[PDB]
Amino acid sequence: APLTITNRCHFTVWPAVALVLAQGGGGTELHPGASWSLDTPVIGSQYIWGRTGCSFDRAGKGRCQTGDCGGSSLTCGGNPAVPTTMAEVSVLQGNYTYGVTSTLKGFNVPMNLKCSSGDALPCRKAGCDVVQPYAKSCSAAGSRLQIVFCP
Ligand code: NA
Repeated sequence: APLTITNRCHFTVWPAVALVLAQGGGGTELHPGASWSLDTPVIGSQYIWGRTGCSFDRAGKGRCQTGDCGGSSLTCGGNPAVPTTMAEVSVLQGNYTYGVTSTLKGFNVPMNLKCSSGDALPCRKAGCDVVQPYAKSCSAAGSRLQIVFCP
């Protein structure tokens, strides 16, 4: 509420959110079963992807096994390492559109993008998007976006 990223894999994933035109981004560590509640901007679009096999020290430098974006400092920008599953979310004041690919940058983690007002958009193996825009629209006053890993 309003954006939620959930990890349904049996392994830890490291979600990363970066806006399309910005040098860097943010994220968290998600243990199996854990979710990340996020607040959404009035405007703009964001890339959302998961990273696996991240090992960091107390500072901490380190790299992720898949979907690594400049290590700890999530600067790329918007270009994590192949392979990685790429989810895109655009926002208008209130309205959401959500799209995903597993062809452009490969496939690492299966995804499911869904809205409480919209229809489900699955991406469970590589090649889920036949052609872009592989996206659905969501349009409510109090709607709720969900990204699931390993749905
Ligand atoms: Na990080």
